Amino acid sequence: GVVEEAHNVKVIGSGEATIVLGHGFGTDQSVWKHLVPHLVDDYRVVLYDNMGAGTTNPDYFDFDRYSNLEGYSFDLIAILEDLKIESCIFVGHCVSAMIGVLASLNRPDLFSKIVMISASPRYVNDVDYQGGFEQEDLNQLFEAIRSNYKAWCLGFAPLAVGGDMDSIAVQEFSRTLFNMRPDIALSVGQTIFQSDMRQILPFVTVPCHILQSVKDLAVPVVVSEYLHANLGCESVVEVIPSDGHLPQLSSPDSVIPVILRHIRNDI
Repeated sequence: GVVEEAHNVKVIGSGEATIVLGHGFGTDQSVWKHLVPHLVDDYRVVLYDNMGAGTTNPDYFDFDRYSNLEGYSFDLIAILEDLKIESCIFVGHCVSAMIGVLASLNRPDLFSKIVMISASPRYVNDVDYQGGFEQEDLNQLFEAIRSNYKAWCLGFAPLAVGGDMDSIAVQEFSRTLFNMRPDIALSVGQTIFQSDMRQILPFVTVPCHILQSVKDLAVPVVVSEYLHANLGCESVVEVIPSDGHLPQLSSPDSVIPVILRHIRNDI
């Protein structure tokens, strides 16, 4: 149907046992390329793209619908309902971790477990919370996006990915970033970076696994500990000895075994 086409939905592999993978800002379902091979023999795997990703039709990007994360959560629930999925393990990268959380508040019955990669409920610092950014840092980022999008993409991609600046992963992310329509990239970047999910964390009821790189430009390690302390569900943290905000793409040898362990084993 239109929902499946519009979000480039793929369903692979075998099982009532179902894993659904949601990607982060600036990438698409291809971020999961090193994980999916190790899931398909044991799970039905669902991949999809967030509306506003470069692989999606910009005519479908509704600036009102996506002015908060709830719009994306409604898309996720829609996909699950369209595919007749009654329960899934949801793996959410970056903003998808919070999209999944929000979807789970509305429909906890649809999720057995959330596995978060590179998640944060809040990026902006305040006097009692370290998110990684001052508002002035974000203001400059948004102005660079507006002023020259390609320049911004080429500078941002090595910082977000980490590691060597000439890596295949840096090149890949630079390409997916620049694939976004500039106005959509700006709008979405503002929505994510200005989001605040902290206050709803006590209401979460689905168990969460909180994974991140020890070095992540957008996610100080204390954020993992904040999620663990404030989520209302059972949770566990594992900080990985990896660099980068898309570590399942750029450092798979160290990262994929950790993700698999948290998918395959319950708290």
